[PDB]
Amino acid sequence: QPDVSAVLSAYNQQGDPTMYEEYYSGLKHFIECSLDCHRAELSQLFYPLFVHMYLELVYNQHENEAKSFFEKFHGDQECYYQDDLRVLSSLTKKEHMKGNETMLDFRTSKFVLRISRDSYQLLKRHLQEKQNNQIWNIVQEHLYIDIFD
Ligand SMILES: [Ca+2]
Repeated sequence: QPDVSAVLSAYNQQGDPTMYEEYYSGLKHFIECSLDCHRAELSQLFYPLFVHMYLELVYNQHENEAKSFFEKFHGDQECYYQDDLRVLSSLTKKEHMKGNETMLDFRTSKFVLRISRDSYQLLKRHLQEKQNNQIWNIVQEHLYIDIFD
């Protein structure tokens, strides 16, 4: 397991923080409008992407944006993540993350994700529609994700 500082290194490369809600809303609509088979697989992305993006906003001192992002998307996460989310919501400032062992519980790389190539194809295409979609960067650099036939 990585140390705290290694975990926090994951939240360095921020995107345009004013667009995070747009990116996540875009993904949500894309996933919800997919065929059942693709939607079932891709729905796995929701929680880890939400946690990473929120912490990215907080870590880069976009406190307003983080609060707003959390308020908009925490509600539709799986019911069994809502206890983890209450704890996540107490982390509102960069100060709260630094030197904090609880960050181990939210490390993006602990969420194992497996999807079909078909689903990946389609996801990749959606995420390349908008220029420098930050979710595409998180998928490339931080998600523990494998694709299969
Ligand atoms: Ca839980």
